[PDB]
Amino acid sequence: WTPTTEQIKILKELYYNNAIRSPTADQIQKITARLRQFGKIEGKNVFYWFQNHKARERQKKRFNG
Repeated sequence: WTPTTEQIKILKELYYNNAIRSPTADQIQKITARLRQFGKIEGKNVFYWFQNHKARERQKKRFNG
């Protein structure tokens, strides 16, 4: 799975406007339903997108990050 550009923009809006980091399972279902209007996507793709960003935040907080 690779998000479409529009899906990425929506995911970043949720991440930076709502400050979502670890959505509930109900949130993942609702987010997936909206993202599906812009292309293929499954709920686990949303779960892992937020998980991958947690790892990226940890990298940005290291000395050489």
